[PDB]
Amino acid sequence: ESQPDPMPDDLHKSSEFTGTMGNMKYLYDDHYVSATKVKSVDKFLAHDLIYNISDKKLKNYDKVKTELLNEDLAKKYKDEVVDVYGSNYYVNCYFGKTCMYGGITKHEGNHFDNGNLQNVLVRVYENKRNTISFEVQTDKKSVTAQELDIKARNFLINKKNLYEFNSSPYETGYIKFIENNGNTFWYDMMPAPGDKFDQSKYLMMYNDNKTVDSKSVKIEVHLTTKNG
Ligand SMILES: [Zn+2]
Repeated sequence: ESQPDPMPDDLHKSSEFTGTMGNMKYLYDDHYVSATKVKSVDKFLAHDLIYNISDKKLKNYDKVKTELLNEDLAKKYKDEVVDVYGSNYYVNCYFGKTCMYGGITKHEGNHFDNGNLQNVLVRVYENKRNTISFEVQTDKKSVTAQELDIKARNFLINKKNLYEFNSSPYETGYIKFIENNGNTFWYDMMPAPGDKFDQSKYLMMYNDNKTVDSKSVKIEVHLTTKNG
């Protein structure tokens, strides 16, 4: 069965977060590792994989380490030709090196024809009303929930100021994936309470490498505002 939906005390509140909200913004605002048709070159811990991947733009890294939930997942992908998409960090990253979690899909067999892109509808609720809906895209048949989440958050940062440097216009926020077998799961879009944001611990949720069928999955973002 599904992860049950958030109960009230399940969700992080931005007002109980007194660190820097730019640290969350930074992770999703035009920020991702993406590499295409790659094979792992190395390992640090038993559950991760290192890839030779350069950032086209700001030439910040040329090796990426992705950590996975378990050793079996690292074994499974070790020698496969894969596509990689995820959110990267430098704070507490050790192995121009950069770190992430999950983000791996096999290359072969995993694309639509004719260079087709698949649109995935994201419906945004604010205080339980459907205010906007937009579409994110992927060329991948089986896509990581991480990658879809990243795309949807990037759009929301720009359109709805989901995150700013100081804090957020929003108190709570979660993203919900509905699979066509009935399976649902969700991620808290807000930082853990306190004065520091731990990026590595935040992104750690993506280490399950959870993938969804792009063509049938639904996405709901549910946000609440500050007062009422
Ligand atoms: Zn591919």
